[PDB]
Amino acid sequence: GSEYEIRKALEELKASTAELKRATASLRASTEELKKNPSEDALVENNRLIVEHNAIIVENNRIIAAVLELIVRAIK
Amino acid sequence: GSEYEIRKALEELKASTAELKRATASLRASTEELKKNPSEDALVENNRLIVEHNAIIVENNRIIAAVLELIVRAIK
Amino acid sequence: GSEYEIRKALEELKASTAELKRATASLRASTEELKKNPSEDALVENNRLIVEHNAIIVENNRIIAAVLELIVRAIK
Repeated sequence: GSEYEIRKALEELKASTAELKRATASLRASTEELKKNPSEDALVENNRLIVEHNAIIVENNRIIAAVLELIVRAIK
Repeated sequence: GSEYEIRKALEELKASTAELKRATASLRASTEELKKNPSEDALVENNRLIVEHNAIIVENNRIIAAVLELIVRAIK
Repeated sequence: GSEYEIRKALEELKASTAELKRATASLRASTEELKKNPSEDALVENNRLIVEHNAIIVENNRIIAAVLELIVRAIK
Protein backbone atom coordinates (compact mmCIF):
# COMPACT_ATOMS: atom_id res chain seq x y z
CA GLY A 1 0.00 0.00 0.00
CA SER A 2 0.94 3.64 -0.44
CA GLU A 3 1.50 4.35 3.26
CA TYR A 4 3.72 1.28 3.64
CA GLU A 5 5.80 2.04 0.54
CA ILE A 6 6.26 5.66 1.62
CA ARG A 7 7.29 4.65 5.14
CA LYS A 8 9.77 2.15 3.70
CA ALA A 9 11.26 4.69 1.29
CA LEU A 10 11.60 7.24 4.09
CA GLU A 11 13.41 4.73 6.30
CA GLU A 12 15.69 4.15 3.30
CA LEU A 13 16.31 7.90 3.09
CA LYS A 14 17.28 7.91 6.77
CA ALA A 15 19.86 5.18 6.14
CA SER A 16 21.32 7.04 3.16
CA THR A 17 21.36 10.29 5.15
CA ALA A 18 23.31 8.36 7.80
CA GLU A 19 26.04 7.27 5.40
CA LEU A 20 26.20 10.88 4.19
CA LYS A 21 27.14 12.10 7.67
CA ARG A 22 29.81 9.42 8.16
CA ALA A 23 31.12 10.39 4.72
CA THR A 24 31.00 14.14 5.41
CA ALA A 25 32.92 13.61 8.65
CA SER A 26 35.42 11.28 6.98
CA LEU A 27 35.84 13.89 4.25
CA ARG A 28 36.25 16.93 6.53
CA ALA A 29 39.04 15.03 8.30
CA SER A 30 41.06 14.26 5.17
CA THR A 31 40.68 17.90 4.09
CA GLU A 32 42.14 18.89 7.46
CA GLU A 33 45.11 16.55 7.00
CA LEU A 34 45.45 17.64 3.36
CA LYS A 35 45.96 21.34 4.08
CA LYS A 36 48.20 20.47 7.05
CA ASN A 37 50.50 18.20 5.00
CA PRO A 38 49.78 18.85 1.31
CA SER A 39 51.20 16.47 -1.29
CA GLU A 40 50.23 14.91 -4.61
CA ASP A 41 49.14 11.69 -2.88
CA ALA A 42 47.23 13.62 -0.22
CA LEU A 43 45.41 15.46 -3.01
CA VAL A 44 44.54 12.27 -4.90
CA GLU A 45 43.36 10.59 -1.69
CA ASN A 46 41.23 13.65 -0.90
CA ASN A 47 39.72 13.61 -4.40
CA ARG A 48 38.84 9.93 -3.99
CA LEU A 49 37.01 10.66 -0.73
CA ILE A 50 35.18 13.55 -2.39
CA VAL A 51 33.97 11.28 -5.19
CA GLU A 52 32.80 8.69 -2.66
CA HIS A 53 30.92 11.54 -0.96
CA ASN A 54 29.33 12.84 -4.17
CA ALA A 55 28.11 9.33 -5.01
CA ILE A 56 26.40 9.06 -1.62
CA ILE A 57 24.62 12.35 -2.28
CA VAL A 58 23.51 10.93 -5.63
CA GLU A 59 21.99 7.90 -3.88
CA ASN A 60 20.30 10.27 -1.41
CA ASN A 61 18.78 12.24 -4.30
CA ARG A 62 17.67 9.00 -5.96
CA ILE A 63 15.67 8.03 -2.88
CA ILE A 64 14.24 11.55 -2.57
CA ALA A 65 13.02 11.30 -6.16
CA ALA A 66 11.40 7.93 -5.42
CA VAL A 67 9.58 9.39 -2.41
CA LEU A 68 8.34 12.31 -4.50
CA GLU A 69 6.86 9.91 -7.06
CA LEU A 70 5.14 7.90 -4.31
CA ILE A 71 3.65 11.06 -2.77
CA VAL A 72 2.38 12.24 -6.16
CA ARG A 73 0.64 8.90 -6.64
CA ALA A 74 -0.82 9.02 -3.12
CA ILE A 75 -2.44 12.45 -3.55
CA LYS A 76 -4.01 11.65 -6.95
CA GLY B 1 -0.91 22.43 -7.88
CA SER B 2 -1.96 20.98 -11.20
CA GLU B 3 -1.39 17.33 -12.08
CA TYR B 4 0.11 18.57 -15.35
CA GLU B 5 2.72 20.84 -13.78
CA ILE B 6 3.79 18.11 -11.34
CA ARG B 7 3.99 15.51 -14.11
CA LYS B 8 6.16 17.88 -16.16
CA ALA B 9 8.42 18.70 -13.21
CA LEU B 10 8.94 15.01 -12.45
CA GLU B 11 9.90 14.42 -16.09
CA GLU B 12 12.39 17.28 -15.74
CA LEU B 13 13.80 15.62 -12.62
CA LYS B 14 14.27 12.35 -14.50
CA ALA B 15 16.19 14.15 -17.25
CA SER B 16 18.45 15.77 -14.65
CA THR B 17 18.82 12.44 -12.84
CA ALA B 18 19.95 11.01 -16.19
CA GLU B 19 22.72 13.59 -16.59
CA LEU B 20 23.77 12.87 -13.01
CA LYS B 21 24.23 9.21 -13.91
CA ARG B 22 26.28 9.99 -17.03
CA ALA B 23 28.33 12.39 -14.89
CA THR B 24 28.85 10.07 -11.92
CA ALA B 25 30.08 7.25 -14.18
CA SER B 26 32.42 9.54 -16.13
CA LEU B 27 33.72 11.02 -12.87
CA ARG B 28 34.54 7.54 -11.56
CA ALA B 29 36.33 6.66 -14.80
CA SER B 30 38.55 9.73 -14.51
CA THR B 31 39.20 9.03 -10.83
CA GLU B 32 40.49 5.62 -11.90
CA GLU B 33 42.89 7.21 -14.39
CA LEU B 34 43.95 9.74 -11.75
CA LYS B 35 45.00 7.13 -9.19
CA LYS B 36 46.68 5.12 -11.96
CA ASN B 37 48.70 8.10 -13.26
CA PRO B 38 48.54 10.93 -10.71
CA SER B 39 49.92 14.26 -11.90
CA GLU B 40 49.24 17.99 -11.72
CA ASP B 41 47.04 18.00 -14.83
CA ALA B 42 45.32 14.74 -13.87
CA LEU B 43 44.31 16.33 -10.56
CA VAL B 44 43.16 19.58 -12.17
CA GLU B 45 41.14 17.71 -14.80
CA ASN B 46 39.65 15.59 -12.00
CA ASN B 47 38.62 18.71 -10.08
CA ARG B 48 36.92 20.10 -13.19
CA LEU B 49 34.93 16.88 -13.57
CA ILE B 50 33.96 16.98 -9.89
CA VAL B 51 32.75 20.58 -10.20
CA GLU B 52 30.71 19.76 -13.30
CA HIS B 53 29.28 16.84 -11.30
CA ASN B 54 28.40 18.98 -8.27
CA ALA B 55 26.70 21.50 -10.57
CA ILE B 56 24.44 18.76 -11.93
CA ILE B 57 23.49 17.78 -8.37
CA VAL B 58 22.58 21.41 -7.73
CA GLU B 59 20.25 21.39 -10.74
CA ASN B 60 18.72 18.11 -9.51
CA ASN B 61 18.10 19.69 -6.11
CA ARG B 62 16.60 22.76 -7.76
CA ILE B 63 14.01 20.62 -9.54
CA ILE B 64 13.31 18.67 -6.35
CA ALA B 65 12.57 21.95 -4.57
CA ALA B 66 10.20 22.99 -7.35
CA VAL B 67 8.33 19.68 -7.11
CA LEU B 68 8.03 20.07 -3.34
CA GLU B 69 6.47 23.51 -3.80
CA LEU B 70 4.01 22.16 -6.37
CA ILE B 71 3.01 19.30 -4.05
CA VAL B 72 2.52 21.70 -1.13
CA ARG B 73 0.18 23.79 -3.27
CA ALA B 74 -1.73 20.75 -4.52
CA ILE B 75 -2.52 19.45 -1.03
CA LYS B 76 -3.73 22.75 0.47
CA GLY C 1 0.39 23.47 12.56
CA SER C 2 1.22 21.41 9.49
CA GLU C 3 0.73 24.30 7.07
CA TYR C 4 2.92 26.60 9.18
CA GLU C 5 5.71 24.06 9.67
CA ILE C 6 5.79 23.28 5.94
CA ARG C 7 5.84 26.98 5.05
CA LYS C 8 8.71 27.49 7.51
CA ALA C 9 10.66 24.49 6.20
CA LEU C 10 10.32 25.65 2.59
CA GLU C 11 11.59 29.10 3.56
CA GLU C 12 14.55 27.32 5.15
CA LEU C 13 15.11 25.38 1.93
CA LYS C 14 15.07 28.58 -0.13
CA ALA C 15 17.72 30.14 2.12
CA SER C 16 19.86 27.01 1.71
CA THR C 17 19.34 27.05 -2.06
CA ALA C 18 20.59 30.66 -1.96
CA GLU C 19 23.72 29.62 -0.07
CA LEU C 20 24.17 26.87 -2.66
CA LYS C 21 24.12 29.44 -5.46
CA ARG C 22 26.77 31.61 -3.81
CA ALA C 23 28.92 28.52 -3.25
CA THR C 24 28.52 27.26 -6.83
CA ALA C 25 29.59 30.64 -8.23
CA SER C 26 32.55 31.01 -5.87
CA LEU C 27 33.56 27.40 -6.51
CA ARG C 28 33.46 27.74 -10.30
CA ALA C 29 35.57 30.90 -10.00
CA SER C 30 38.38 29.10 -8.17
CA THR C 31 38.14 26.35 -10.78
CA GLU C 32 38.78 29.00 -13.43
CA GLU C 33 41.75 30.38 -11.49
CA LEU C 34 42.99 26.83 -10.90
CA LYS C 35 43.20 25.80 -14.56
CA LYS C 36 44.77 29.17 -15.42
CA ASN C 37 47.50 28.95 -12.75
CA PRO C 38 47.62 25.36 -11.48
CA SER C 39 49.79 24.64 -8.43
CA GLU C 40 49.70 22.40 -5.37
CA ASP C 41 48.27 25.25 -3.27
CA ALA C 42 45.75 26.11 -5.99
CA LEU C 43 44.58 22.49 -5.93
CA VAL C 44 44.32 22.27 -2.14
CA GLU C 45 42.37 25.54 -2.07
CA ASN C 46 40.03 24.25 -4.79
CA ASN C 47 39.46 21.05 -2.80
CA ARG C 48 38.59 23.13 0.27
CA LEU C 49 35.98 25.08 -1.70
CA ILE C 50 34.55 21.86 -3.16
CA VAL C 51 34.17 20.34 0.31
CA GLU C 52 32.49 23.51 1.57
CA HIS C 53 30.16 23.26 -1.45
CA ASN C 54 29.39 19.58 -0.86
CA ALA C 55 28.54 20.43 2.75
CA ILE C 56 25.93 22.98 1.63
CA ILE C 57 24.37 20.35 -0.64
CA VAL C 58 24.14 18.07 2.40
CA GLU C 59 22.32 20.79 4.35
CA ASN C 60 20.00 21.29 1.37
CA ASN C 61 19.19 17.57 1.24
CA ARG C 62 18.63 17.58 5.00
CA ILE C 63 15.93 20.24 4.66
CA ILE C 64 14.39 18.44 1.67
CA ALA C 65 14.10 15.29 3.79
CA ALA C 66 12.42 17.27 6.56
CA VAL C 67 9.89 18.71 4.12
CA LEU C 68 9.14 15.23 2.78
CA GLU C 69 8.40 14.00 6.31
CA LEU C 70 6.10 16.97 6.95
CA ILE C 71 4.22 16.37 3.70
CA VAL C 72 3.77 12.66 4.46
CA ARG C 73 2.30 13.55 7.85
CA ALA C 74 0.01 16.16 6.29
CA ILE C 75 -1.54 13.80 3.76
CA LYS C 76 -2.25 11.02 6.28
